[PDB]
Amino acid sequence: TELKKVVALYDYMPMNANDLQLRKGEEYFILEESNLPWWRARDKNGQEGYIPSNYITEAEDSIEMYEWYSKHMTRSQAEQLLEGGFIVRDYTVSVFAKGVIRHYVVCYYLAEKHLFSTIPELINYHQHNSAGLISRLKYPVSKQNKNAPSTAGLGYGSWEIDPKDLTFLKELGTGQFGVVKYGKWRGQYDVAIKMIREGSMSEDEFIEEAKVMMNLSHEKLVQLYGVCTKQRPIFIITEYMANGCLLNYLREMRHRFQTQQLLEMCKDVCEAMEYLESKQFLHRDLAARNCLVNDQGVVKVSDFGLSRYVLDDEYTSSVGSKFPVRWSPPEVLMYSKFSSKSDIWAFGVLMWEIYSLGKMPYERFTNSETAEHIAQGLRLYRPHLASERVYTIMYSCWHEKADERPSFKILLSNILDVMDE
Amino acid sequence: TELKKVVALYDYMPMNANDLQLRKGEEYFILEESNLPWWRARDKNGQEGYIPSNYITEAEDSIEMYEWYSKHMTRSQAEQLLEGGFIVRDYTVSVFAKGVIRHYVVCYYLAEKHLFSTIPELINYHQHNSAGLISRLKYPVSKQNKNAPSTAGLGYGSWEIDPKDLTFLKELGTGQFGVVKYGKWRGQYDVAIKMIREGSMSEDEFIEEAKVMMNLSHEKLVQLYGVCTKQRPIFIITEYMANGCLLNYLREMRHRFQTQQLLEMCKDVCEAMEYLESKQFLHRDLAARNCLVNDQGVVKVSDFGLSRYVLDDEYTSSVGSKFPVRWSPPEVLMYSKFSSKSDIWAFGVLMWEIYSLGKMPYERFTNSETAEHIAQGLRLYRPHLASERVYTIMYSCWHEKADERPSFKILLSNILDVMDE
Ligand SMILES: [Au+]
Ligand SMILES: [Au+]
Ligand SMILES: [Au+]
Ligand SMILES: [Au+]
Repeated sequence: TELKKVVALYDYMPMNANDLQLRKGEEYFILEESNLPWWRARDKNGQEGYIPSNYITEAEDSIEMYEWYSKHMTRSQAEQLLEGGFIVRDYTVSVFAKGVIRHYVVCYYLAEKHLFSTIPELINYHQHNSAGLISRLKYPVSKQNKNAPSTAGLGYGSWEIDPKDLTFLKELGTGQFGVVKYGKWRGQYDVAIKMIREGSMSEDEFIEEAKVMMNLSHEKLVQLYGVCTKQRPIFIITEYMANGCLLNYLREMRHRFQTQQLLEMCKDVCEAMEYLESKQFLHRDLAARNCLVNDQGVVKVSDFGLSRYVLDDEYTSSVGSKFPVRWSPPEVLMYSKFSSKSDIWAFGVLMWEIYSLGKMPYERFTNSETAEHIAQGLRLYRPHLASERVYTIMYSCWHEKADERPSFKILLSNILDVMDE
Repeated sequence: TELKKVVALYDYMPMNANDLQLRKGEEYFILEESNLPWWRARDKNGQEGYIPSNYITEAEDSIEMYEWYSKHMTRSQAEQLLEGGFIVRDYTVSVFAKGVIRHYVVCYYLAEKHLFSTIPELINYHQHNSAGLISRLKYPVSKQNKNAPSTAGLGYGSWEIDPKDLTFLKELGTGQFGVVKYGKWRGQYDVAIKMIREGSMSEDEFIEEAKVMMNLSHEKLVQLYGVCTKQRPIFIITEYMANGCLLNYLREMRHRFQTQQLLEMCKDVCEAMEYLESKQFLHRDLAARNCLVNDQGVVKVSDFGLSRYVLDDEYTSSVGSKFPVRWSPPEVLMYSKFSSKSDIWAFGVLMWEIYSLGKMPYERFTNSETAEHIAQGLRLYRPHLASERVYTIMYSCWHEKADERPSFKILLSNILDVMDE
């Protein structure tokens, strides 16, 4: 069929009339191959004759041809011969530097790569050369709504909020302590203002401890901006969450999210609970009703610690008619022993709330019924939207022994893990 | 001591008179650090005030700052947002391509490298960018005396050599068969011309088998160019070796080489013996006296097979007074059984010759004495210039059992191995 092509490695002047002249670099076609050291070839012009089979290589870009390459010339010999002057040998690329020689083994690639000290250096490189990537880095992707974080206070050193700077724009809700209205502070920044009905809380004890809660800053943690004592009944001012509480969101705003966003809702809360855990600050009543959702769908936890200052015994007492029994572990129901682990238990139930899109935990049971059955070993079943792995996480929160339950550090790790899928 | 420097990740307008204005990208100096969410900072202008500690990063080029970076935005979310448009996330570089997204894990380096299909591609790349190498490839190293290989014949299809084309330039030596003169063929190419005294060889048998030896081409193999029958006594024409035989070179040309070049002398011969082995062609009398050295110090083997056609019984007979007893294994001395293994044995002795700079093997002993002692188990001691590893190689050639001796393939491998050091 087709003729085998070769390249002349060396010049060859014909020694007689049988010979064909070879010119280095030029290409020739074999008419007759053989174990013999002479082959019958054809010039690129059509001229024919015999050429030394050792003076030629095979068809595509072989190696003996180019400048550098030096077969089996030892490392020592290559060093004697050898800024940036190089050669390749049996592979290995040897280079002269300042005087010294650097050797790089070729396995086609060296072995190592560009060793950048920082990510920005890496990015700067591939913005100039694709060097192995699918395309040169050309355009960094945007974030239409960047949004700055929350400041621990509305300016430095201001717990007191002057209601002259508060414009009551819209009523939004009606929390357990009073009417939650929405407004701008100094007619610029959005702020949620929560009325506290008199008698609801022991103001003196609460407000003094709000000073601490002020200095609790975290991106997934509904920022407490301040309070006002002059205007009574009082008013705690907090970060504005445009989509209201998570429970109502899970139930009445289902068109606003996909089931693949649920795990992220858990992650958001978990990041927040890790923070409160690190500050050894117990939330005391973690539940979907106490998480809020902002304009961008981010879930943040609110009303953390707030139950310590509720005067209504029916909320505080573990035997009370409105106590969060359905979110409470056995140790809280039996001996009112709150701890990080009680928050973790609550989180498990909160995870369940999220994945059942806001269904009431143990909805068939009474609070005392739930208490008894939990204590026996009744655990919330897997919601349909929760995968085996996700359920394993929320279930771990419900271990009857407190110290055997994960930490929010651990849970956060586990959640980011399945998010990968 | 020195003030801690930071960069503003976001703008911050002062909300009151305690606050210091932050401008994204600009740098600020901390006067007071703290677990509190507000830090006391200093403008690059000297202005002071409090800034949100969450609005700033630490001193050197952190990460949240640049365009791309997106913290913990899952692979799926990054895909929805995302030719060559990119972002970096927790690391991983995600890139848009044509539409599809390619993900590269950053461990700072990706994981892989430029994957070239050929060495010439590799070299072409680093000639433009040093990309991790000590310097960009700039200048390929030279080879002053390149020199073309040997052609199996002086032109295609010419065993017969017309002595009218031969210019007898200089006498050189005086081989066992006759005077070796040096000359140019057609007053151009250098050629060695070896006179064959009449009666020395059985010409008819030899010359006919020289036709085969003609088509034995190898770079470390003294090329047999041709013969002439018309002029008698005859004349075999061969490749010209300017430095004569290796034995005399090892003894009288010691100023011309270093001991580090010895292993290369062995390698050269071994490459040649591998070739003759592959062509199942026995050398029959391998020894330093039968190797030649060219102008560039390269050692090549000559007179291969030639002993089959020597008429003098005292050379051929294993009991003869001039038989190569000192280079012969037991099986050759006892039963005249030549094979590849007999050549390997000879090579071992040749290695010894080289590393004792041409000393006579068993010089104290007579040929019959050597024969007896070899047969008992006397082996040549390690010469001082031979390392333990080199000696191990030449020693392997001397195993009393033939089939237990290495092949020239194996030996070649072993020699290139210690050459590395
Ligand atoms: Au107020
Ligand atoms: Au149930
Ligand atoms: Au002649
Ligand atoms: Au000895």
